Amino acid sequence: NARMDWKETPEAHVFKADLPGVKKEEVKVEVEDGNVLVVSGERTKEKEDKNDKWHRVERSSGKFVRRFRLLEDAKVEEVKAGLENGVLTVTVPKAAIQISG
Amino acid sequence: NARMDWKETPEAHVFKADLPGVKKEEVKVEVEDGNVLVVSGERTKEKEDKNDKWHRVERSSGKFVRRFRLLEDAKVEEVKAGLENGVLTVTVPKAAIQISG
Amino acid sequence: NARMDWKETPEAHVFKADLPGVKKEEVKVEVEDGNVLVVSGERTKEKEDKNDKWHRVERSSGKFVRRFRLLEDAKVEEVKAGLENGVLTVTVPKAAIQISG
Amino acid sequence: NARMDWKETPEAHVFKADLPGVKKEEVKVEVEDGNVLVVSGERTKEKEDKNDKWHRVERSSGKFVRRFRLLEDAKVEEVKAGLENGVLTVTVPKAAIQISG
Amino acid sequence: NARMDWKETPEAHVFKADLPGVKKEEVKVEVEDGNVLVVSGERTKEKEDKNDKWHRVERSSGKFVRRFRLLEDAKVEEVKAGLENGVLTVTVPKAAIQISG
Amino acid sequence: NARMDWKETPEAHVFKADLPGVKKEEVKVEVEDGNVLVVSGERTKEKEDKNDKWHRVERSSGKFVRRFRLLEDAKVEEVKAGLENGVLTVTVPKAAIQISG
Amino acid sequence: NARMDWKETPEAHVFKADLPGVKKEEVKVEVEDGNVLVVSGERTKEKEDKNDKWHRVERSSGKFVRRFRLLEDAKVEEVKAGLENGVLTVTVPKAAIQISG
Amino acid sequence: NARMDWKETPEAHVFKADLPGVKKEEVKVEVEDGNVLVVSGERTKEKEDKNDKWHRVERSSGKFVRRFRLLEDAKVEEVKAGLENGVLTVTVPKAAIQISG
Amino acid sequence: NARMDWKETPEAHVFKADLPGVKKEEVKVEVEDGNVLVVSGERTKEKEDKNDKWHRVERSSGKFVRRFRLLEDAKVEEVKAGLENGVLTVTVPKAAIQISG
Amino acid sequence: NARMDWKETPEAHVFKADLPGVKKEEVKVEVEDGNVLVVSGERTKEKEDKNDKWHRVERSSGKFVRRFRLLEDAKVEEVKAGLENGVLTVTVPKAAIQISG
Amino acid sequence: NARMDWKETPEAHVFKADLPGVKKEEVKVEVEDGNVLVVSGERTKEKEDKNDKWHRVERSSGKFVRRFRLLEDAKVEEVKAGLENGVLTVTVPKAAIQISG
Amino acid sequence: NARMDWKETPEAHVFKADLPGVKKEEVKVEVEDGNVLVVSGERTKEKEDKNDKWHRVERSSGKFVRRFRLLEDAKVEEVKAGLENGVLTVTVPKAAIQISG
Repeated sequence: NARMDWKETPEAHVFKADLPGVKKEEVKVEVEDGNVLVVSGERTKEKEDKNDKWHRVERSSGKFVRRFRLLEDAKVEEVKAGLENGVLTVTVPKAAIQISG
Repeated sequence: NARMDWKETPEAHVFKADLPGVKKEEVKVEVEDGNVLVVSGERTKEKEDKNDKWHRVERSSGKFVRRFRLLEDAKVEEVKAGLENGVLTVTVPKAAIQISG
Repeated sequence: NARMDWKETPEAHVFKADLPGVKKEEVKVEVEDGNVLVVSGERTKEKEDKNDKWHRVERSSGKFVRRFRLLEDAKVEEVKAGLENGVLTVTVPKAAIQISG
Repeated sequence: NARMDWKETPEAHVFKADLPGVKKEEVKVEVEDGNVLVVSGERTKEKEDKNDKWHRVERSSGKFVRRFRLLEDAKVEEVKAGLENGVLTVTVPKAAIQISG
Repeated sequence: NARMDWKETPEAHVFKADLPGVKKEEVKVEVEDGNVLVVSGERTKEKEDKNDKWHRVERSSGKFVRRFRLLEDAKVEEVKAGLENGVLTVTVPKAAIQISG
Repeated sequence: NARMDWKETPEAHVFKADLPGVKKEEVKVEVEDGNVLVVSGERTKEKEDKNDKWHRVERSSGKFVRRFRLLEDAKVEEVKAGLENGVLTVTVPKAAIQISG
Repeated sequence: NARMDWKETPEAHVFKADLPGVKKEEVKVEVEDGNVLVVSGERTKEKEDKNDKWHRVERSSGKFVRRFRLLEDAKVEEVKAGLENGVLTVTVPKAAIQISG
Repeated sequence: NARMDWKETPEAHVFKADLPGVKKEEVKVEVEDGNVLVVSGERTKEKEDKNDKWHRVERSSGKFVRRFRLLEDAKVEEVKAGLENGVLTVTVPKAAIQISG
Repeated sequence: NARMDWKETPEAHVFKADLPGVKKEEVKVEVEDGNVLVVSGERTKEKEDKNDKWHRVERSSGKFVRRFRLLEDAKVEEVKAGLENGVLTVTVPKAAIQISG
Repeated sequence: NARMDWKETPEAHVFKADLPGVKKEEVKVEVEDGNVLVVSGERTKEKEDKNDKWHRVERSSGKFVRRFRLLEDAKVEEVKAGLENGVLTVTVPKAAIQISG
Repeated sequence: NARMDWKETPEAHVFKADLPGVKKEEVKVEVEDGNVLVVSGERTKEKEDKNDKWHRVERSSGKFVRRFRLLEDAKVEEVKAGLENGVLTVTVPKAAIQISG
Repeated sequence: NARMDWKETPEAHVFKADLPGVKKEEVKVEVEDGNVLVVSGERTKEKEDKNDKWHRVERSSGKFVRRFRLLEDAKVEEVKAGLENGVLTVTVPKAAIQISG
């Protein structure tokens, strides 16, 4: 329910999470024990027409929690998190031989 | 792989598609052969530079194609397509036995 | 799991269902969404008392549900349903070449 | 073709067999070597309209023989066997510690 | 024993069947219930030298029957069928949304 | 995959190959390294135009290669090769104990 | 959760059960229908520091019941059961040819 | 196979091991290479005499070895080891974000 | 190494064992605990030409022991055992319902 | 399945076959096509009477066929075949580098 | 294509790589980010007789890259690498609890 | 497992074998039974001392044996064997149809 990427540019650690149709009130980005990024949530039920006929349902998301061990304790007040076009983004600012023989 | 739901309302058949990270300029919504809904586009890979370092990669990228066969009598000229929060929505407007023994 | 046969006569489509041990008060035969035959009911489990002792149990019990899509032009008001000897029967009334080259 | 249950109430041994659509002339309940209940048979071909179109056929029963070893020699004249609603029923009348160490 | 292709050019439906070493007296192309093409047959035994030694035998064809549901009732007198170079050929003559959001 | 049989007559070793839809201009019959029969060619794919529509495709196309090792003493200069009705034929001309106890 | 051994010395039947970290108030040794030894129980939750961090947990025991059919009705008042070093012990006191042809 | 848990308290890392039927004289607790906890010993097989008869054998016997890597800064001289009720315990003393974007 | 059959004629229990190339000094038929027939042995090494070339070896027999529980204690002095044509033979002399309901 | 060994002596190629329970009148030893040793026969099934009762059946019965290709120069007229103790024997009479670097 | 061993003697880290038939101009030993040994290469095509007949080819090596994380930053000028008898060798010079209870 | 190639030149059959880390004193090249090339030897394991520590082991050691059947007419007395760079080389000196239809 949350395929994620983790990239380390020289300037910061950038995490991406595919969370299509999720609202910020349903996602949570926290930091634990100084160096553990935590991403969790649960896409709400679509308050769509009760009585509709469901021909096919592939999109089936649920609760989930993910954790990553940062290489260095993060300055929590500098961590940025944005949700856009179904993608959550968490940015964490960082501080030849010769053969013969 | 674009996940899609197919629901039916009294007024129309509604299709949903998870397309996180896709801008409306990368998605195409059409009707082929007169009655085949075709949802396609590309989830562009952010190749970037070699200065970067990847610690985890789970998100997919590339081309996606989805086809549904609409009714021979569907408001093909009235199909709407909306894209918000990584979710695409296509609206296709529509034209007790008593046991013996 | 209720086993069902689907045969077609010049006059109607006939459905058969093995429902051993089911009284007609436990079976329901309907037509949903205008053209979907729905056969459902329950094969009640004879729980009994603890004085009893079971040496073998192979027979199933519980709920069963079966759906067939009838023709958009079927005598929906003329569907009959009979139950005898553990078999349910539903009657849905209906509205050479030469080689060479 | 003959899922069966065997229950032992204090009063007798009760066997059940799902034989939907079977006629008594097609089933046989015998007793062998004093303590062996034997159930066998074969559902006859439905002498239904020769020429019918078979859309779907799940109900496919054939010949079969089953045997159970009774705990005590049975009084064959007291054994009752009835067929109803596709279910064959054969009734056979019968005659803390302390831890420490 | 009869790998087949089905192509629909604007002018007609063209079926191909690999029937190597088969003679027209062994193949049959019929039409059933107005819209069902039927191809069947059985390659005859090669009346070759009785007593020959069979080192290796891969070519092992047998009886077979195939059916296709035509999109429209075919005019049986217009259906052409030819056998040549092991290939049977049956020809059947026929008669952008702008994304909001 | 070209299916081939290998039979032996008092006069010669006979090879058969199913090559439906192959013209004699697309098949090659040779003898390599002095004693290796090589049957090869191509089953050309009828690509055609985009106006067409494919409903079924089971027939293969492309290159095929088959090799058999003949006898060090075989009429290599007398090998014949015939092609008819999708079947290729290659003719390679050829140069009781009583139990005791 | 209760690997057990059953040894029959001439003097008695000896059963062993690995029940590490289990307290007698959590294990039960009973005798049913005269000749059926029954061993059951459930290791209690370690009332250890609520809040501890669990790095690795392999020891994961739960509820269980085991039964053995004694060769002879046991004198229940003579059955001894002791728990020591994680091992439950239940003691039940008991009362050539020539070839040629 | 000795099952072990690894928990961490504010004061120390605690290890547990199921060792039913093992006397403290058969268990060894050490620290190798300066920081590797090594728990090993043997669960002696009670071979006995041939007068005996085995009806069931599920309990294992033989040698067991377990290794955990402690911290380069752990009270290696303050490690305690207790054994009671078939369970070994080793005590190794120790030295939200906003979404928007 | 000893495929065996066990037949019970009214007169006796007859066991057969395929022991090709085995000599009586290599087979053993015993009786244990009054009612347990025991067949064991081991085909000796063929004292054939040391230095021979072994192209193919399928016949590969070894040690084996088999036991059967007789229905009645056998009179050991009456048990006959003969070896002939690779077959060991051990002979042990012995002493409808109505449906309706 | 008749198990056979194939050994070679300076004087001849020797074949062995396990044929327990087979009389020399049921075995046939021949040489087909001039150089193919053919060992065949039948291990007759002792059907017997219905008075009998089978408790175990592991021995096979029926036809067996074995073929070995002898040398184009083998004493085909001098092949012997012996049968004893369930084993068939067929005797087919026969017509250091120094590492540089 | 490069099975490797890594041994740590007190004096240094010794890596071995089976690179049969490889020339030093085809192998590369580098050091990255201070503590990462890297071994890569590709055995060249044997400039042997173009036209030769290949009966059997098992030796099939290709491109490859391997990396190991050294325990300590290596002094690159002290790293020795020799190729001999198909084996690459890379040498990297380095700088009881009493049970209570 | 010694990987070997078998190529044929107009002058001889050439065999190659990957034998990294094997000195010519550990390899043996012979011709058994008059026409069987036998390449064998041992890849000695460098057991060493306990002061050492192994972090990775992928290279194999032990005995290896390879056999190829040469021609009944091969220069058995002219076979050469060279060993260089972990590769062993053994040199064994050697003594269009028009399609009708």
